Amino acid sequence: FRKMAFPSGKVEGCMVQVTCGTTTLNGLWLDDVVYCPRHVICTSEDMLNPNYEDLLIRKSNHNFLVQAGNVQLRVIGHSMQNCVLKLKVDTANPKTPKYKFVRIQPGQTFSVLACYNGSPSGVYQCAMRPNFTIKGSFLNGSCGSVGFNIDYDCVSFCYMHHMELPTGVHAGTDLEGNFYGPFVDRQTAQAAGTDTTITVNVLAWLYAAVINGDRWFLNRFTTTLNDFNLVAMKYNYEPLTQDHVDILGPLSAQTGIAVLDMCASLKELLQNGMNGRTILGSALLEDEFTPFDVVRQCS
Amino acid sequence: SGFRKMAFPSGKVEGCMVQVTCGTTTLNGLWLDDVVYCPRHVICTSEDMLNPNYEDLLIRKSNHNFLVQAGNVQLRVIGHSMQNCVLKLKVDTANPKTPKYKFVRIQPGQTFSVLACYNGSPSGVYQCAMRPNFTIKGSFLNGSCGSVGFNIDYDCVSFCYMHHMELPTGVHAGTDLEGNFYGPFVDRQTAQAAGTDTTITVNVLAWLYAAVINGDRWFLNRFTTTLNDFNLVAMKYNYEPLTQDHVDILGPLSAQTGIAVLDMCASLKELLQNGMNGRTILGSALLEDEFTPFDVVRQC
Ligand SMILES: *[C@@H](O)[C@H](C[C@@H]1CCNC1=O)NC(=O)[C@H](CC(C)C)NC(=O)OCC(C)(C)S(=O)(=O)c1ccccc1
Repeated sequence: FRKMAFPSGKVEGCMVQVTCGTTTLNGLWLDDVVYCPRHVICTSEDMLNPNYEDLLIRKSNHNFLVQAGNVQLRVIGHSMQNCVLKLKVDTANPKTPKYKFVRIQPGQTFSVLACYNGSPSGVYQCAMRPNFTIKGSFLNGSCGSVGFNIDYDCVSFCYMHHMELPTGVHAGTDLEGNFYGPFVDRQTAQAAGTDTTITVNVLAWLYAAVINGDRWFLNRFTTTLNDFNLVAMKYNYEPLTQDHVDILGPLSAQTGIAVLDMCASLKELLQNGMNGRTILGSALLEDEFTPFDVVRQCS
Repeated sequence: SGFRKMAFPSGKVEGCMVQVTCGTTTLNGLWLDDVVYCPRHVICTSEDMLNPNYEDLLIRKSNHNFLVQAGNVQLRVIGHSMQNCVLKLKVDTANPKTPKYKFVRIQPGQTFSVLACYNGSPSGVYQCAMRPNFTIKGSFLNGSCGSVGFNIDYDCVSFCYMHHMELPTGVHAGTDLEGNFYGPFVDRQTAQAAGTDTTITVNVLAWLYAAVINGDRWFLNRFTTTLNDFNLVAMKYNYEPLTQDHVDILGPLSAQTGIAVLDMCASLKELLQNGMNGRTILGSALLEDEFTPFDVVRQC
């Protein structure tokens, strides 16, 4: 198995740079709107604790420099939506794909197109942790880089980058500007809650091992969802939701192993350990492949 | 700032991918200027594949036997020829989206991005290294042939890999864009085995430095080692020997962290002999060897 990203070209075609004074980050150019983190309007001394509404009233359209490459895009309107700035521009992006804005759930994966000064550098796959951080690779200048999934021809944008925390993980918002998790776009002291293991993805991984013929760990028993959830929390696993049960549907049908039977098999691994064995050639359970990622790479 | 296995943005390559059909075989082609490149085994039937006389099979083919599609559009093949294991299909049109490009042959231990395609449509992108035994550990299913691997320096795409086959161990094999295989493989429908794989030592060392740079250093130690004594232990565990050029290439990481290369070698030597006894590095229970020194630096 591999951490596989979506091809990034449809998103590369939407990346621009937004500058206020000397502050330069990335923005997302879709139709005739550019989306970017509102803190582009902050000075350093203002990042310590900004009054974004007061900073915005002092702004005019002609204080924003939007560039695709080195070509200026004139700004003809501005507004703030939560923690994102929306800049109306005078040119509709001819490379605009079919798109949607979606707010993902913890555990869901997405590709990140890491960008600096509106220029993409790399693409990689991230899982949204249960504590609403992601394990990214972002340097200064990376804010406004986006995360997305591609469904057929349609790009679903789910993440815009805003921050690095002390523990080295990253945090950001959806494309409507709402942070994932409890964080705020201020240069004040913040910290991610303790993380947990993404149970639904571990379960997907067990299904993947079974599809590939590796099935020593299946037992002859089942469990209730609440029983499994109460046990899982004692091992710092995320409790399953009904949505998790539902998205394991295809893998359950592909293998003939009901979700709750796989849960009983996982519970036994949690309670008894691996006892020296491996699954898909590893003593560790993997939690960064969703049910969809598994299908993608097997079928 | 975090360390992640990262592929190049794939857009310049997406704009070159097309579908190529001959007979009952569809796979991917790479359309640069007015030429489409693809694996030549697209011309084979079931029976052909076990011992295909490709020069023989190719001369019996017409330009009109090749259906090339770029999305909703068929491109007219006006000529065909073969270079080693790659078929070249001249078309009446030039690809407008052709990037600045070159064809390169990579060395084992070097890394590249793979754009996995099916029916000419990009499906995923990921990073691979050319293994010392000239396989690559990819994710490729039926219909992936013609998927390409590449690097990008500035705005120049250097193409280095085109996908042809899976081995029974689940690793992958293919050619450069001149059609020459990496390794001892052949585009005939046989189960083939690779030579013994070995671990890319200079890459494990780059990764360990990355693990330090990101605030992880449990595996470190106060011991040191000569280069030759490290190499003796490395070879015992089927790790590649480290050359003085590899040492040099690791300087920037050495400098950046103030850990002498040979000190990181003594750390690695300890891990090889002792295992990780439960512990992990940058998340992994295993020593990762598909990050080059450049990949680590660029990302730090
Ligand atoms: C894009 O503007 C940039 C991207 C960062 C830079 C390095 N890696 C990244 O991902 N984002 C910022 O600089 C943040 C801007 C604020 C308005 C949100 N600042 C930031 O991330 O600062 C971190 C905090 C909030 C000060 S922290 O999490 O408390 C912290 C403290 C000390 C050390 C690390 C983190």
